[PDB]
Amino acid sequence: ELGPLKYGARFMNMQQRVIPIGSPSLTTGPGNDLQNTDLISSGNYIGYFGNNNNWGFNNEANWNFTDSRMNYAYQNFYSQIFLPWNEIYEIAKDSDSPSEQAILEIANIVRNIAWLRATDVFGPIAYNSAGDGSIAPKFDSQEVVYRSMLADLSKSVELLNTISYSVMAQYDLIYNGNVQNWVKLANSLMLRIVVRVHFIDETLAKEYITKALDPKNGGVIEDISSEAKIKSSDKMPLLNSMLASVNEYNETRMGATIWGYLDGYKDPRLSAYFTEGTYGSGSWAQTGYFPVAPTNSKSKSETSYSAKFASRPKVDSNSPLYWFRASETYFLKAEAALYNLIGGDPKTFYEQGINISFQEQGVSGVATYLSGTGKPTGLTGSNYKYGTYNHDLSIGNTSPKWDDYTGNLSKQEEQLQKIITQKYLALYPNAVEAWTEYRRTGFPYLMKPMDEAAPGRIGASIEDCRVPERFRFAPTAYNSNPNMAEIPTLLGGGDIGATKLWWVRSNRPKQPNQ
Ligand SMILES: CC(=O)N[C@@H]1[C@@H](O)[C@H](O[C@@H]2O[C@H](CO)[C@H](O)[C@H](O)[C@H]2O)[C@@H](CO)O[C@H]1O
Repeated sequence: ELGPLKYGARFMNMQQRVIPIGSPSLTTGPGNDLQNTDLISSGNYIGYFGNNNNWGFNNEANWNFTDSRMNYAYQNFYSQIFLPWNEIYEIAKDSDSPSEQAILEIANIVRNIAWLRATDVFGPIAYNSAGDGSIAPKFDSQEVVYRSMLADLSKSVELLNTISYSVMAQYDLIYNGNVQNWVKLANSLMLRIVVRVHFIDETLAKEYITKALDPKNGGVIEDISSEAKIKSSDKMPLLNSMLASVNEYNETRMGATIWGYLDGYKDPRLSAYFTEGTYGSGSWAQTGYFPVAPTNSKSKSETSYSAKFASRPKVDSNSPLYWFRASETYFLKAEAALYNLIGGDPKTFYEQGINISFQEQGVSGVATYLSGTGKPTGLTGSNYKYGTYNHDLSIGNTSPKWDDYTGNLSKQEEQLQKIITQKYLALYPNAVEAWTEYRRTGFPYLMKPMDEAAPGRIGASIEDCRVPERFRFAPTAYNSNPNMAEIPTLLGGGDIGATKLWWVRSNRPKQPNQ
């Protein structure tokens, strides 16, 4: 009835758009999309990954937000998911049927997890004008977007909580129709958004963080069984979109930044996240954990001494892509507790966050890890084999032990550092959320880019800049929408990658170079 003839397909398409993924019959299509949003862009900047190519310095990988690549990013983050969502809206906007009303609120929840990434990447977006038929939509400021999204999520939760029967289980690749689980995802996204805005607007943060956690409202994601992930299933086969860039193009490798933490912390998640690469061959062949540096400057190489044989993220056609896991919830509460948004020892949520992350990665030895005081490992000159590059990731960097401080920051500031750092490790491979959190808090410290002309390409200086502040809108886009002329005003700066977004906290910490 309703699923096969109206929403079913549009809904599955929406789910696949949040983080680029698709059917196997779509070959490398989605991988090219995941590459633009996560692998060679965001994942590259924060150092989750390393590119075995520089593309002639012609795309987002080396911070060259060209007109074509930015139009593509806009599609991947915003417009692609809008089309099917909008159709779902035009078909159910006017229905007394509480069932179709349940379908539209879930579609909205999905569309928001997506547009959250969009706003955190571009800043102002067309949130409120969404679906008003207008030829040229109106953009809202990142602040309005945030406020509206909060109110809308809150509105989805109210209606969805009154629904007690499985909704479109046949097309729900996320929770299989379980409406209670969608309520949790929504509140969990609320908790995310609220923590995001606390430094800027402490009161807005508190208004929603309460609704998000009030038990009467469904609660948040607290068990691995409630996590939101999408993967291949009988309901809809999928080909993990990371494979194209990892195995076919041989361009995505383990990043120098995350390797640095995993290594120096003696993190058992190292083995779970990446494979062991090779260097050379035969006798003098070394087999270890070799990462590729961020914003690589060297061209693609396929020799036995190249990055083609550096460590790769472990992944196969069945691997899933995560939207929101229990571990994040705990780290969010830790930051929340740390700023009096909720009660409880920031430390208890912190450690528990790590414990859950290990359970999700199937590893163990938490107590030993939490006792560690080792510092992240750096990439000095004669250790980086894929060109010349070095960066000391340990300088002024904290360790896993909650009570172990450096003295370089106030205790409150280091505890946040610890939280965001461990959250960074638990978030993997959610490249866009980690990158957003870096730009917001300044943590965890990252390995500087290798391509020194990178900062310059977006209007910034290498001295401080370790990553772009946002993507810019393709200039030609202004020609079709006379409203975009307002973008810079809504941004508070020019439409370039150097401009900071609304939620960047003041005095964002910076690693000491020494
Ligand atoms: C976008 C980017 O810079 N990366 C390219 C990949 O796109 C490319 O794969 C090709 O992509 C085109 C469409 O842009 C088409 O789908 C081709 O069939 C596909 O092979 C890849 C191939 O080696 O290299 C990347 O660096």
